[PDB]
Amino acid sequence: HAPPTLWSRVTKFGSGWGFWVSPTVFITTTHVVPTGVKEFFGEPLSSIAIHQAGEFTQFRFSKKMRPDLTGMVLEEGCPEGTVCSVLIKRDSGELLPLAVRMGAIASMRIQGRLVHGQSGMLLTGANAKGDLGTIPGDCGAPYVHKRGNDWVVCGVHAAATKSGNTVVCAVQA
Ligand SMILES: *[C@@H](O)[C@@H]1CCC(=O)NCCn2cc(nn2)C[C@H](NC(=O)OCc2ccccc2)C(=O)N[C@@H](CC2CCCCC2)C(=O)N1
Repeated sequence: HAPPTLWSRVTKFGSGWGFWVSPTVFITTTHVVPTGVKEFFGEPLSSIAIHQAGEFTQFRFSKKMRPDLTGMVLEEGCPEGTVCSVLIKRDSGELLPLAVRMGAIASMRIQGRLVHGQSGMLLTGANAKGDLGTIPGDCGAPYVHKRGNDWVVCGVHAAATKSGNTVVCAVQA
């Protein structure tokens, strides 16, 4: 199970969520980012290094924003067949992890936008029956997996079919 400190990195952002990889690095899905703003988390644009492509957005803040956190490994997707957890939070603070089996990393077009991403299949047998990943507010949620005693983040939720049975996370190139 993703531990409490890992969930504490999942942060409401724009029209979805993002995730603190370290005290200075925040990741999210590009389409959830607010536009026309002068700051993120109170920090001026001039103090943030932005790197975004293919629906993956990274912010690197000049100041330590979340010094409570260790830096963890961010990878460009994961090996095919990895089971990830998508760390979906809801507005109440309820935690709703979504288990997904990952498939190929590829560049694909979704609603006319380039997504550099990794597809995956919802695991019906590892999830409670109910709309995880299939509402706009769930985009940006991180895809994580445990490697040894360490958690790795490898993408951010970007897309899913109507049913939610097939998902895509954006990945950092
Ligand atoms: C977070 O903003 C959204 C999470 C997905 C979601 O809520 N899905 C349920 C509703 N829905 C959306 C779509 N269809 N149903 C459109 C699109 N999904 C899609 O194209 O699936 C087919 C598919 C094709 C190839 C590979 C995998 C699946 C989708 O999810 N769109 C996405 C917004 C776009 C915005 C512009 C950049 C890329 C994502 C979305 O609704 N995400």
